[PDB]
Amino acid sequence: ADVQQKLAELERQSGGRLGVALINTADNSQILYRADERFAMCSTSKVMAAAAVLKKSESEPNLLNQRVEIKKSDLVNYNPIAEKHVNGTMSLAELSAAALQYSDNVAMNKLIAHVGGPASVTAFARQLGDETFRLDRTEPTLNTAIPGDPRDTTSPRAMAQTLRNLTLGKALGDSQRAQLVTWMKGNTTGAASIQAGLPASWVVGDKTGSGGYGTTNDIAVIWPKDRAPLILVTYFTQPQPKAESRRDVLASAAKIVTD
Repeated sequence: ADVQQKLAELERQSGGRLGVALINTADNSQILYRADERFAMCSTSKVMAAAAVLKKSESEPNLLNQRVEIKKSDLVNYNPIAEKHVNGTMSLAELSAAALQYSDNVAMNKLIAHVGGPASVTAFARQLGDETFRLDRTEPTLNTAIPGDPRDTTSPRAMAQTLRNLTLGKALGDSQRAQLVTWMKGNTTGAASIQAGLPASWVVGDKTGSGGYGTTNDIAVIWPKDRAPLILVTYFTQPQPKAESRRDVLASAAKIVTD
């Protein structure tokens, strides 16, 4: 399924292409909708960049305190935090939090550069057992989200499995996993997306993304009241280049799959 039918109806009503992966860790069950198709990740890829820096810090303890200069030349399209720090430095921890909690695109680029570019982020994903994830480009061009373009895409299934590994599994050390979960729980950008489709009492750590073709994304680790945690990936993209974002569609998907 009944849930499948409802997701299909939502997708049809919405006029776009919807990809959903829910992992219920209570019974290791999955709800999948277009879960093996590729979707542009947009800013949801920031989780993998931050995770790659956190993994690095397991062998370089002082790494998150390392200072990175922010210059005017670094500014891109959306720099809500970095623009306050031009001509100064931010720590890698501060950059990670900015990327994850405010979707700062300078912060993302600094994380990408630190670990050695998009192919290094991708190689990190491969190390985790994710052979689907691919980060090709830096900010801001990784958000073009052109249909049929595999650059900077992943599938809902792969991203849910990987997100499970990062936040609930052992991909990262204890301290690094906690830090990632803490950052994602402090996200400021997700209240209208998956969270808006869940009960108020549930706890969510998520990363949103949006981009060209009205791409509207959210990936979340969810702690329902008195239940085992869930992983939910909701990817949505639309046919028209200038389509508007549809965060409501992600909230609706979230409600359908958690009902």
